[PDB]
Amino acid sequence: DGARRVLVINSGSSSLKFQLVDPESGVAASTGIVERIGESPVPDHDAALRRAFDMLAGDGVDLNTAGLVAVGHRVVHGGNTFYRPTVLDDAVIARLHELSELAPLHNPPALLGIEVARRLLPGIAHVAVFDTGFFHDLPPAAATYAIDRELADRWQIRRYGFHGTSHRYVSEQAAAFLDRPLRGLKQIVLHLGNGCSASAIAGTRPLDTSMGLTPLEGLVMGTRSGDIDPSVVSYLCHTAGMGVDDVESMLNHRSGVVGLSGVRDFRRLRELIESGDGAAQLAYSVFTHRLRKYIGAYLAVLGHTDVISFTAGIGENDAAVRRDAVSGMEELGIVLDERRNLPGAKGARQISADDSPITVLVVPTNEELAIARDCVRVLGG
Amino acid sequence: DGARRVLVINSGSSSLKFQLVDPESGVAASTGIVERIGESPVPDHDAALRRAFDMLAGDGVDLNTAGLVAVGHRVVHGGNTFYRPTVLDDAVIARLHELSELAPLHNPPALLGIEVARRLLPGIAHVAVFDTGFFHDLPPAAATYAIDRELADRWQIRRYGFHGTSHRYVSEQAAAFLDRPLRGLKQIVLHLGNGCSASAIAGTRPLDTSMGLTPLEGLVMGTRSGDIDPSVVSYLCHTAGMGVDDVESMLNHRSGVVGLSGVRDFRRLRELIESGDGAAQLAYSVFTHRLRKYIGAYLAVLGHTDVISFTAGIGENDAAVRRDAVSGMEELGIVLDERRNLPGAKGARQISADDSPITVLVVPTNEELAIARDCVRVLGG
Ligand SMILES: [Mn+2]
Ligand SMILES: [Mn+2]
Repeated sequence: DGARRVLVINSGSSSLKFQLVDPESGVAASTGIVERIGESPVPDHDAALRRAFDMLAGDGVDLNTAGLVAVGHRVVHGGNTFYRPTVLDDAVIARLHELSELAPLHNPPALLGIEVARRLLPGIAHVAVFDTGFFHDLPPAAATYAIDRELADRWQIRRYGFHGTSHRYVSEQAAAFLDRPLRGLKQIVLHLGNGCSASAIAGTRPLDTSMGLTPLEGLVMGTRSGDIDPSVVSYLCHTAGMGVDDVESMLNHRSGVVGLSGVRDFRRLRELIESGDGAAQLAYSVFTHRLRKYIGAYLAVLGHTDVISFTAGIGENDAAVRRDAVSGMEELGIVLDERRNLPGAKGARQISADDSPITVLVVPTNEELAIARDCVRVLGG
Repeated sequence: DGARRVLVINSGSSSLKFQLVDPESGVAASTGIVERIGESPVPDHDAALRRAFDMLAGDGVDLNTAGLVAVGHRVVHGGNTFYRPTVLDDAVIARLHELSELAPLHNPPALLGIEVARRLLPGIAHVAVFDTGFFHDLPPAAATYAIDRELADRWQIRRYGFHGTSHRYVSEQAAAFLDRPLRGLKQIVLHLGNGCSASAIAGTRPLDTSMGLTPLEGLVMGTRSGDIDPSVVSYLCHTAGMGVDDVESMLNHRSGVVGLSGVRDFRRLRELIESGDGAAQLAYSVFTHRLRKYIGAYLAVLGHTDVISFTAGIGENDAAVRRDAVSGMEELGIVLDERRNLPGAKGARQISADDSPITVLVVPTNEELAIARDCVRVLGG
């Protein structure tokens, strides 16, 4: 057809995800992942993108015949410098390198992705979309940690927040599903995927969110601790023969659900629980307790809440998680309906009972589509 | 009279507080503080207790003529080893020394207090009461952090919780004020003093509390950060030329309200706010936002909440804090009455409106009295 398309890239430490997608229709011509980078047949990100071109081809796509208008790059951390979708050039990239102590785990891979893509696809505009952007204007009372002001301002320490593309997109789609204007709505979004984060949103403006300086803070996640006394770092440095980097690494990769149960995948977790694994049930109960607290905390932040929406891989599919996250909260205005909450369902949908004072939905997220539409917009429309 | 009395000691790094108190009547024959220890006329804790005997004398007390039956010692951290009031001897003390990496800031001073007191008052039983004790049996889902299980179990890492004496005592006094059995009540207690912590309590059993491995976690406090991404430690070690101990120290002493405003005392803070100090208003708003979240989180933990009680130096006296902590929560069941919430009031009292689905009280805490009654009990009654 005469349809235009964006190639959306999510470049991680050892993986590269891509989707070629039509921003007007939302259809994805092709999608895939290149894994096990630099361990194996794909030693670097240059090979990974070349390998992705093969995958696109053997899947029937020809990039010249496809209406390619831009390349979107997911960058986790924009600091206080980049919050809007940003057209990439050499100067911008130099400024991005200044963010790498704020995001030493998550940002450097995205920048490798950008270098490779701009070289192998120099014919088209490249755009960065930042996971922190939606949250740049959090209220000061929520964005500011209670630490020494001088040091916080000097090293740009604040609650940045992440999954900003998902939280924003889901908040818009919840408004659309309810057929009510976004500007008049107060809502909570629960993005429960590999990373897990919650947000409280009034109209178009977020009021709070669970991730922090980095994507470690907040909810229990697949491999991340979420909330824990920062004293654990000093404690382990003093007792367990660990340096600060060993502790940070453990909190990011050996914690969360995998730290408590030995698995990171929630389907695997449910199998373990059903076979009587005590550690798996504990891990699930720790996850669920943390999640319930954040829902409560955000009902209090908002004061009035119209809708709570579950999203991402767990939120979209795990009926038990959703049941256990809001059970016993009838007196707080939340009532779930068992039929509406059934597993295997697709599409934006109501899972609350009809008379629930607060509406509860599942609203599938589509970060790639939202990033494709951001790219299209910033390039003149 | 024929009245018996306990000398309750709270020994800190640079201070020693004491109160001589009648456990049956609750009257305090004498109370005071010895300050600026080892900086000055009182270089060590041996001098501080001798100096406290002077203070007791010049205030009209004679310890032999006073009915002294025990000495109570406040110990912050009991780990997993001590949770009930514990009669002190040399063996117990040896085991307490094993807790000093869990509590390097708070415990060592208490142990100096114990050594001095047992030497200068060898005629009577000495008892330790632990700030962690009330929380020893938190549910596993609340007590367990989502980190590597092996390492957590090896180094005894869990949510311990503190102000346990206050939370328990206030929960009992709230039941007494409402004339309803404790066992049937679900409640939240907000101990807002120098340290600040919240608890959620079902009957006689706590379900969660805001302090953690150490007294740093949770609410914003006078000089403590409360909740912050643990990544801040690694971040500052990598950027700001700080070691892990410098960061820990900053979070404990140069953070909270003093970190954001330059003052730690809430009366001073209110003066600054009233004169138009922007930093003081920000500090207050950060404190208040954190507090509102914990109230919300704990309403969700409990599912049904009968009563919320404010206590300690701020909770008992700062009407603005209490107003701002629960305003705009009518839809969550909380309605405050302006007349009932007036400053300067004394005694256990209702601050909610009559028709508030959830009752809100101020319930003055008396940790010394509760510790005196614990000492009396464990020594045969
Ligand atoms: Mn995703
Ligand atoms: Mn106190």
